[PDB]
Amino acid sequence: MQASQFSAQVLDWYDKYGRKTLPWQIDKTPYKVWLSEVMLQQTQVATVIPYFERFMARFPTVTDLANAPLDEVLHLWTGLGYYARARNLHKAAQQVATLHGGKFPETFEEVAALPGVGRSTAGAILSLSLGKHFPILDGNVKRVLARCYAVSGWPGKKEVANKLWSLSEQVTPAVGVERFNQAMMDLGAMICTRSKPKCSLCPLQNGCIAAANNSWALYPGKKP
Ligand code: SF4
Repeated sequence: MQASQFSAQVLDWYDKYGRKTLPWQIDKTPYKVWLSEVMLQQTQVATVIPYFERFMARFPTVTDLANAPLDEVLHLWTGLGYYARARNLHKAAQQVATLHGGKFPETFEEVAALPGVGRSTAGAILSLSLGKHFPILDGNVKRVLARCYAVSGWPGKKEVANKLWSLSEQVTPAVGVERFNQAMMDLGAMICTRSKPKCSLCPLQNGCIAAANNSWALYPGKKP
């Protein structure tokens, strides 16, 4: 599928069916988007929402989080699992307070330099909170792109990852980047699921190679 067609069909779908009322989407800021992205990395949205609201009430700014004792952060994290995420969250808040005067940095390299924040999470923070023109590539996005364009191979292999990052850059637009990047996460989470994807509900079904061949189980590739 032509990349400009891909982007328009996804945005039209988002306009009518997309999620726009999660707490981190109202009055968005870099701090709220970063916090939600770290919580969502390994945890489902319904479990995260009460933790996100408790963290924003106790720590209204990144400086408040930075100045708090680590044990308090770990106590509030209890139940989210994967506590290396919380240790890195506190260190990244301290780096923003120390290097950036308590205001989130706005360049890709300074955001990716935060502990716990990789290439996709950095692009997510800058695109969703500030409109900057970066793509994302989490597991939801990998699945949609690898099925639509029939990208086989394991994404843990550098050459396969490079191909998926280039495809994501190509289909991600500048106008509407915040809507498109959330829409791709919504599609992978609710429609293009790991088992038995709901192709009849998908705005890419008219050009997707996996749908044409009933071959979604091949994409993305698994580890050998
Ligand atoms: S048509 Fe089916 S396999 Fe293709 S991107 Fe949509 S849900 Fe995934």
